[PDB]
Amino acid sequence: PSDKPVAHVVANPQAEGQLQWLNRRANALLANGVELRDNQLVVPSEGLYLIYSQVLFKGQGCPSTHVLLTHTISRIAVSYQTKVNLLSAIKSPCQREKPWYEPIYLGGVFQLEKGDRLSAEINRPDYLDFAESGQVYFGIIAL
Amino acid sequence: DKPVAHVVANPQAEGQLQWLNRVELRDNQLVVPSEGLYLIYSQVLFKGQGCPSTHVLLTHTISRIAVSYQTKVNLLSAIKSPCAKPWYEPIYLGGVFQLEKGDRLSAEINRPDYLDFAESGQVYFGIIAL
Amino acid sequence: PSDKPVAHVVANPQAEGQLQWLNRRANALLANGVELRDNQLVVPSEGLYLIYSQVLFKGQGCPSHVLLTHTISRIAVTKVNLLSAIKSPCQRETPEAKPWYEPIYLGGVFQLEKGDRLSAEINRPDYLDFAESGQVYFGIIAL
Ligand SMILES: O=C1NC[C@@H]2CN(c3ncc(-c4ccc5nc6n(c5n4)[C@@H]4CN(Cc5ccccc54)C6)cn3)CCN12
Repeated sequence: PSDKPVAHVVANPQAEGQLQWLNRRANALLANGVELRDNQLVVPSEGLYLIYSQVLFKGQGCPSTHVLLTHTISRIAVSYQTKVNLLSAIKSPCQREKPWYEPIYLGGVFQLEKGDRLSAEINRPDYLDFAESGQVYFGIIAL
Repeated sequence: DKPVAHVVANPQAEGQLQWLNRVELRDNQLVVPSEGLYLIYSQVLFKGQGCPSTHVLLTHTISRIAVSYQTKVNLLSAIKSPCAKPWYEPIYLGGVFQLEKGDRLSAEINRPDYLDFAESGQVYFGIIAL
Repeated sequence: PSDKPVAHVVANPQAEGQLQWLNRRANALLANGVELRDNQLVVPSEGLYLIYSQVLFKGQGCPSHVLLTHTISRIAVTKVNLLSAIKSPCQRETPEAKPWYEPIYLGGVFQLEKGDRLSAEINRPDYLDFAESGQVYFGIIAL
């Protein structure tokens, strides 16, 4: 077996106007020290980690406004109070004004320390999509 | 020491997403050889000559067929809407999953008619035991 | 633990009119042999690597034919193009200039040799976006 800290949390299809992460679901886990505290993954030990996250946005008809969709994975060091962007993307789904779909996939390898908190956050949770399993997730893998 | 797999799409097998190896590849699916944590990853590239009048949806999904629960369950999935000039749309999936010995894994798309076999190093699917 | 070569370099927000990669920054790294020489990642050993890169373009409106390119190339010790994308953000010209956003992600698995130099390059660095960290990056992961 592997003693490697790993985590794969999935979005709750019933957290009104927010992106709430869960481990107590099928095909989602927290293992070898990784904790999910206040919607954030707590790094159990210093090392290199693969951080990833995907969100799927969907909008029934192109809204009557230019819409900005952001997805950001942040790092809050043990002492820090707020985010420090690790990976971030911003997409404009609506050029003009049929349902649109926009997935955002962030991933990279980062050096993390003992007790750092990682958060995957979006600006528009009103456009999230949970109509199918495995479309919205956040995870980490120690190398 | 640790089971690994990296299969690529067959360019010469047009109209379907068929995987080719260099873990077993049985009936277009990766068979997990032992219980453990695995990194599952995949990428597909779509391409189309302009936009048709009938709306289009492009999906890519990695599924699991558990040794107790014989039904396909979604592990990772994404959906993109690409719509007289051509377009290109990649979809990439990856995550860490606890798998059991004998689990079948299948990366699948809905529209193989829009696949881009032209990009070799871009249509792939693999697993890495941690 | 992991002896596998990994790299995650980020664009310098200060560097005007160019896409300059940095490792000497917080939440950016070079590990297990990967070097950053003359804006290029030097592959330390033969093997299969995941090559990933993201750039974010932003422009204040659509004036009267923009082409935005992003390309990853390998220079052997034999110059080759690995991944490339070209986007036209203004597929309609604003006749109130609303800002457009165009992210380009390139990624693939490639067999590389020891001493290969990898470069992630764009044609229009005047449209780059440095409003927040984590938006522009280039990295490799040995498999
Ligand atoms: O603990 C250990 N030890 C062994 C294993 C190695 N290792 C590892 N291997 C392969 C890959 C990879 C290979 C091919 C992909 N194709 C995509 N991915 C792959 N990961 C995703 C998802 N997507 C984009 C992307 C971008 C950046 C990072 C990820 C990814 C497509 C990522 N990590 C680091 C962790 N490990």
